[PDB]
Amino acid sequence: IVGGYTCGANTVPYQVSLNSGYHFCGGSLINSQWVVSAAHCYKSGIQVRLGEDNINVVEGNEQFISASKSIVHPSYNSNTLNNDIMLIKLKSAASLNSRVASISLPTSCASAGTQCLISGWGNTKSSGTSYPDVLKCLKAPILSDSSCKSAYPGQITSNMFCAGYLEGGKDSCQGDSGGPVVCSGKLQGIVSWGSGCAQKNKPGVYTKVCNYVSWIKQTIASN
Ligand SMILES: NC(=[NH2+])c1ccsc1
Ligand SMILES: [Ca+2]
Repeated sequence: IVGGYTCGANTVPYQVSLNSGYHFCGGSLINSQWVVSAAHCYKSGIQVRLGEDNINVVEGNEQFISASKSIVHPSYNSNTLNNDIMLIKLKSAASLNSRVASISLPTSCASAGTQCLISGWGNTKSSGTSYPDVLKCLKAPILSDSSCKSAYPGQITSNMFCAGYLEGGKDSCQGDSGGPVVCSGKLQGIVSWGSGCAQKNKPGVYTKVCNYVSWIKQTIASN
């Protein structure tokens, strides 16, 4: 997260870290058995880390649970990042508490201008590299589809939306992928891609979760 702030320990209790020897992506807990992330975060051997604040220090509220299965969206296109969503099942159910909590799925899509909370452990610099140990947060509005498509001509599908600031300076970034965009208490986005980070006229691009609710519900009910 570039241009954000330190969230505070466990203030984003649905935020998970995906670990394969190291943190590599975020995700969102949607019930005690299932996490939503980005398809481009897929790999085998994922451990889900819940209740994290400092990802380099055991602080006492963590749960570390191996994935038993991953399901990449059937229409995921790795070239274009269309349908950049996957589901991860936990080998054992998480123990839900105030610091490890699920986030509700949308009952409809969110409007342009709605303010959202974006979070993760990704790079905090727009030029150069600095990774935080603690979770970072950014408040950012959903942008109009025209401003999104103008920024990324030929690259935006109806399964993507933009959020952030056209002036630059505030954005998600590498290492935040797969993590949440929460608006009005619902998981409306997944950190997906962008051009650099926090660059002018290049806002972040997010998977449009509201298009996937039926797929999510049916997939988790059958797996
Ligand atoms: N600029 C962004 N929002 C971004 C997200 C993942 S990699 C870059
Ligand atoms: Ca920790």
